[PDB]
Amino acid sequence: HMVSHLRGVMPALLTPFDAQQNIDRASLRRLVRFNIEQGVDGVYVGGSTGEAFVQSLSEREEVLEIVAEEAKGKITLIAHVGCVSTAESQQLAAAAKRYGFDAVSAVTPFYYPFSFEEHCDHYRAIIDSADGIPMVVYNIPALSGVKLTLEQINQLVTLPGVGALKQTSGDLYQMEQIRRAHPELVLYNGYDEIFASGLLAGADGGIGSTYNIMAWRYLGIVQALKEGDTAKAQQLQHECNKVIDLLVKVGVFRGLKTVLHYMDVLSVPLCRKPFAPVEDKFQAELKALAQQLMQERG
Amino acid sequence: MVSHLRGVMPALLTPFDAQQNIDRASLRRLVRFNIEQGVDGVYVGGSTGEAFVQSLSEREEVLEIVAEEAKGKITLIAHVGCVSTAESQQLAAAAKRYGFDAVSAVTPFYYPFSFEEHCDHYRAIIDSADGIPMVVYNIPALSGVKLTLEQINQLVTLPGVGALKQTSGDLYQMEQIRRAHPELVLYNGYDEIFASGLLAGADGGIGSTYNIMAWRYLGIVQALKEGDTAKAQQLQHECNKVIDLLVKVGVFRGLKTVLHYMDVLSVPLCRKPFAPVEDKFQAELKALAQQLMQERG
Amino acid sequence: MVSHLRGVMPALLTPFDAQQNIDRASLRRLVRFNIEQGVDGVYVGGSTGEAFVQSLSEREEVLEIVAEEAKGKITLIAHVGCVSTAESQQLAAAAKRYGFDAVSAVTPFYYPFSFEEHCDHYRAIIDSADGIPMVVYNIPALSGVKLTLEQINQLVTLPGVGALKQTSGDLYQMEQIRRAHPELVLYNGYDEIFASGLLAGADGGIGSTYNIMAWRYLGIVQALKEGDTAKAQQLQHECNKVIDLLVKVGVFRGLKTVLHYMDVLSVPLCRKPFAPVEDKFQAELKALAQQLMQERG
Amino acid sequence: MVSHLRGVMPALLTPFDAQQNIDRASLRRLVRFNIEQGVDGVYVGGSTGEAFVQSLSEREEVLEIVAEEAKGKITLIAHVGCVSTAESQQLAAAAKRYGFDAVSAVTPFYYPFSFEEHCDHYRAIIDSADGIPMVVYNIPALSGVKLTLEQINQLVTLPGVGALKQTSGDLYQMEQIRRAHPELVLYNGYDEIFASGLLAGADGGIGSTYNIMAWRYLGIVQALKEGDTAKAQQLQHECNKVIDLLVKVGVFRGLKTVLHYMDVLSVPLCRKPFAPVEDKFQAELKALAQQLMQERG
Ligand SMILES: [Cl-]
Ligand SMILES: [Cl-]
Ligand SMILES: [Cl-]
Ligand SMILES: [Cl-]
Ligand SMILES: [Cl-]
Ligand SMILES: [Cl-]
Ligand SMILES: [Cl-]
Ligand SMILES: [Cl-]
Ligand SMILES: [Cl-]
Ligand SMILES: [Cl-]
Ligand SMILES: [Cl-]
Ligand SMILES: [Cl-]
Repeated sequence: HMVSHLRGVMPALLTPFDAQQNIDRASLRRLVRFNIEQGVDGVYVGGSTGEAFVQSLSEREEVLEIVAEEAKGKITLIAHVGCVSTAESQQLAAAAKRYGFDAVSAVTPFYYPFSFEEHCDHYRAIIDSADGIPMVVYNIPALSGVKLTLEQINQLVTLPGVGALKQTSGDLYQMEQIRRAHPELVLYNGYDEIFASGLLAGADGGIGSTYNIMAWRYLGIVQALKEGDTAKAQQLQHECNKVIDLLVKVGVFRGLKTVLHYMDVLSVPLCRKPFAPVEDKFQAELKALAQQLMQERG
Repeated sequence: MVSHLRGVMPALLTPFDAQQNIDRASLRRLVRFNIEQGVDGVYVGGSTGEAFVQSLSEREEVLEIVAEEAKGKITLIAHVGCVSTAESQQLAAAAKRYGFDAVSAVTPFYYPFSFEEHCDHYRAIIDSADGIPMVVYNIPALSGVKLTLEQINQLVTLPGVGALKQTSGDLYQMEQIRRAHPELVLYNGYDEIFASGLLAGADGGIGSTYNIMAWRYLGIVQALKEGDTAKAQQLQHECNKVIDLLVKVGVFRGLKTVLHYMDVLSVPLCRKPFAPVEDKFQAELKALAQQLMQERG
Repeated sequence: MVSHLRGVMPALLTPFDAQQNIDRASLRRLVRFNIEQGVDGVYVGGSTGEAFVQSLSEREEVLEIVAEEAKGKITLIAHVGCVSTAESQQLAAAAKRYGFDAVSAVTPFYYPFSFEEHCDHYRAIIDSADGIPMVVYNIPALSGVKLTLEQINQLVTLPGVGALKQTSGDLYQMEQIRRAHPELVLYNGYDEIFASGLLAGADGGIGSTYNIMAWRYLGIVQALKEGDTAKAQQLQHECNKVIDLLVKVGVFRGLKTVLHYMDVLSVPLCRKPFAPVEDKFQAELKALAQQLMQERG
Repeated sequence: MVSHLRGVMPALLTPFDAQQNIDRASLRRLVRFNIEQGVDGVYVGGSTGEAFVQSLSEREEVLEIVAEEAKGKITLIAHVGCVSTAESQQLAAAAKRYGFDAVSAVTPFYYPFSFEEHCDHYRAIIDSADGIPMVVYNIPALSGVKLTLEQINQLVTLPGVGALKQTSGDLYQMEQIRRAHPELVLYNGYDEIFASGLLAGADGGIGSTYNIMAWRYLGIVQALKEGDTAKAQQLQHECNKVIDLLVKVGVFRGLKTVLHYMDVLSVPLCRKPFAPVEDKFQAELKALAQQLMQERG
């Protein structure tokens, strides 16, 4: 109850790159202000959506500082500092601390098969480098490849320093089990395509990549469920999933950046290689989506 | 034209006696018990009914008994699915003779069959059903058949198919199916995500835990219709508490034990290789029964 | 003291007729065809035998005929496995009356059964087998039962177990089992890694492809004993050229089609939902039959 | 014209100091130790080398040190693989400057990239390699990239590819790759099936356990060429007893610990979050080191 300021809808911030795949500091600032203007509660910087695992530590630090300049004091700031290496993760956590972030986050170290105790000592070290700001633990069985148990999840979110769990799992039975076991836990829905259902299962918020282009739709699902308007929440989720269908067809990250480009937010919609660029045949649909979303705002 | 198939329908358990033979007397009382709960229908002879440890003659016996007890009072759905298409046809013809409202068949399992072979499998059963609608399966877990949206479209649009039993925890696919087929009858398969399943697109449910607490699931439906999301969450919590226990003791045998302490079933045995419930769990299961009975009224 | 179970033993196909009834005459011809190939035994009523689309009466009949044709001439192994323990026992007692040298039971599948429930399942079947040895299964793929080395030790050391049918491509586990059980009879399940499976610890195999080319697998066994690792490799190449084709056309139905062109089977049909072979593959399958026939003599 | 890339090559470990910085002195001694074992080459900066907890600058430091010690003495292969293509190109250009005989890149992981995106990734590295052959991966396990035979046939025919590191236990695919590409340089990835992997088609190996007992694997290669299948099995048995121990304690840290008790590495630490070896395992790991040292003289 002492870290209640971490609840809400927070876009997983994309990292804009230039024509040579270097950070586009100018576009990054505009994206932070664009999200603030959507009414989001916070911003999740340097995550998987931010293409952190194709950036260097110095680059991820560069992004963390720019976002903190634009957003500190305006919306909640969460820095994803996770690496495979515990020392590299500690470097980013100390940096987030220096920049004034409200919390840090770390994906379960992946690739190599680490024991559960190793995962805990990994979070304990990062939490120490965070030097007093809460940790948002991860439970992503899909991409990371770490299948956990309820009692393991219960041990993670009880570590001294953990103040939230980012639940990137479609298993809403486990979502309900987590909520039932930890009534006060800040619990982010990680899959935008089941946002409405994730909230009903126990989540009290979300962190998603598609929030960068239509965060108001997800804010509206929250409003609808609070109001008892299940039909409105369903219709909103249908629309979000029409978009996600398109983003899956064309590439989620590059598709979102392309929409933000046609929205005149990002100057370059590139992802870093080996992400290929968007195919020409998809450009017409993505531009029309931008016009739809911009007219839908006001 | 098949809106009479929507609703909450328990996946019926098949009661056995001390020697693991069908307990006809307890089977009739179980049907009565579910009818007295307010269910919209009953799903007979499914995986919950231990159909794949019974004979064709035994599954027909259960079908005929349930039809006698329920036909004309609630919707009757007969799971006629086997691996063999011919065996599945035999039970479809029997359900048609017994006056069932619909048939159902699990995707042929164990052997790897092509999608075309699945569709022909259903066509053969739809033919022996002889005018009653078919409920198809999308169960990627136990059966081991991972499908695609376009493949789901071809199944639900087969002439004769009238509903889809969605036994999947992926509520993105649930939504995609509802978006593609607004009028489709869509059963949520996993009771533990029932409330989320409805919100994702399901308009009903077929579950094994309905046998002991159908009113909770019927309550979730009402709560979401009335816009009482808080109430729906509370009910799903209580359902998932029970499911936590049933998973610990054994789902089917735990349900039968609760029904035994409810004085519905005389013998809560499942058929071997299912072991019986451990003695150390009997106290909790009896306490659960007493709780559900007092909660009823 | 059960070393007579080691060797190459074809997994027997179950021939059917035009109306998908059991073809008793083609069955006898197949048993005689395999005995001419020089196999060490026959594995009856298995997954290759399409046991799970047959009735208990049908499987008992196939067991009895194979016994009439082969008893006293080659080793007889009866797969009696069913999901139901009682059903498995009935077939176990039947194989005992028919004089089979051993029985086998796939790990009960579909439903999630504890490892202890698997062991009791095997105990019950071994008791009904009344003194003939049991062959256990470690088939993680089709059955869906992922086991542990220690669990494998408990199974193969059960009173009555005399062999293990290892249907797993994990040849690390194959080596661990041999290292832990130097005298255990150990069959390689996947024919496409037969040579590598033997080198990892297996002392035999049970394969569906042995029905059309057992001599190649018998030659691999001989090549490895002689030290001609080149011959074993080339023999495995040829077996996998064929397995490549069978995977493309359908393994069971493709094997029967070859046997049909060999004049062994009258109808190369499997039972629905298995579809028949596409006409476009008939030329290739016939050309393989002539190659295999000319190859032998 | 890439036959010089065949043979047994240890996946070099990266020694660290008490402060987990690179231990240059122990690295050089490890390269000399492998060279003294009779290996055909060294695989530097791979998964075994803990490349994914190091920095680009650190991996370059290792590549250059090894090239100083080994160039002109054994084949040098630098694993330049990163998720990022640009980062992989930087290390590929550095391997070119240091005179490596070939580069290698694991399939980019974590993010789901299309197969075409994988090829352009490899194409880009081959260009920065500036003329030295590429070794592509087929590792479906850790990386999470399940490929197809035709996709494998496209990767190993890319201009610049000269070998394939087959890190898969599926020895059916191994034989298929060998049959489709008779001349391909093909490394067996899993040490626990090395003998069976060679028999299936592989003509070499890249393994982490080679750092402490390469002569056993070099002996398996000799035993098979000699036709002494019995000896090959015995060697693989002994190798798998070690691997059983290494799995229990942690493969990388266990290998480094054995190398520490061999007075090769001064510090057996892996980088966090890898924990150190537990004290209760030290006695065994020291006994293993003593066994291996007496074994080779
Ligand atoms: Cl993210
Ligand atoms: Cl784990
Ligand atoms: Cl809510
Ligand atoms: Cl704008
Ligand atoms: Cl069911
Ligand atoms: Cl009757
Ligand atoms: Cl006859
Ligand atoms: Cl079989
Ligand atoms: Cl007869
Ligand atoms: Cl004939
Ligand atoms: Cl490696
Ligand atoms: Cl060789």
